[PDB]
Amino acid sequence: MTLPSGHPKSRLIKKFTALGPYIREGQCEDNRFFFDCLAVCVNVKPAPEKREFWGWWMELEAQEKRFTYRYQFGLFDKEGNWTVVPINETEVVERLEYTLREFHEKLRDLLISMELALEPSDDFNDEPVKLSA
Repeated sequence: MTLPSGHPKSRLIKKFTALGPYIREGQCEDNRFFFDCLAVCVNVKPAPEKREFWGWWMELEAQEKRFTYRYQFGLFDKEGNWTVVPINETEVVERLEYTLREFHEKLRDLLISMELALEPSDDFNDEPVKLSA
């Protein structure tokens, strides 16, 4: 299943794998790359699979001759379904803000290897998250 970007989905998935965990490549009507990152677990007393974990998903859309991503926060359930919930304990929210930037740092390097244009998220209007909170 190749993407409209022009590049092979086999190479993109394999390459993106070097920026984190194994990407879930399969069949889907929409052409987007969604990754599940784990920052901090909700609880520790109970089991891991029995509890959910915190982590913002990164969904980017490969353009014609460039790449673009966006910042989207949420939660990584065990069912692998879309679930948006509030972040408890500011201590954790701070961890996401840090990893958020570091995520783009490694993502930029990869795109640089393919010489793909990079741009900010249209959802942002000169109002980046407070990294120094």
